[PDB]
Amino acid sequence: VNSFSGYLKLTDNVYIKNADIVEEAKKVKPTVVVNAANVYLKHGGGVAGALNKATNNAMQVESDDYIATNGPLKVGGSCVLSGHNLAKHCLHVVGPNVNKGEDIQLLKSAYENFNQHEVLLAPLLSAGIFGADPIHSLRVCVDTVRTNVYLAVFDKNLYDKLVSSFL
Ligand SMILES: OC[C@@H](Nc1ncnc2[nH]ccc12)C1CCCC1
Ligand SMILES: [Cl-]
Repeated sequence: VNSFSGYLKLTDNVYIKNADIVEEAKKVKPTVVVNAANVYLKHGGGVAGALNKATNNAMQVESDDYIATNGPLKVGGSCVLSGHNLAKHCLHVVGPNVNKGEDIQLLKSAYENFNQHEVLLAPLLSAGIFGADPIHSLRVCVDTVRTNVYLAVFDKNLYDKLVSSFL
């Protein structure tokens, strides 16, 4: 039993809700919140910009030190950093950005990072400003993640479309 509330159950392990991931994280304070990161951990917009703003830029400060030490992530890769005031940990995961010409096949690799954590609050990877089809991202999530994932879909119209089209 966990403290996530109001989610629709899609499969044994995948759950979904129309919600602002920032507001959800502040309420639940989950062990792991997933950020829709880029390889430079530059949290400018989308989920990343919103999560970073909610940390008063502490996420960005921590991320800049991470990059200065380690260099950029790989597309499809991840790193674990602090969750600041939002969660215990933030799993920064880089899905492919179609608006950069990156290989959508890497979306499965990106979701595989979730399997290293028993429970996560997450957005749909590569959706929104990363330019992939959210219906496809949900299919990849369900077919790749085996741990317990609570998906927050900001857009209500998109949320309704994902449920009604879910196979
Ligand atoms: O990952 C892309 C995802 N974006 C967010 N998800 C959850 N919370 C969010 N807060 C700010 C942006 C954001 C899109 C939202 C509708 C479909 C995918
Ligand atoms: Cl977005």
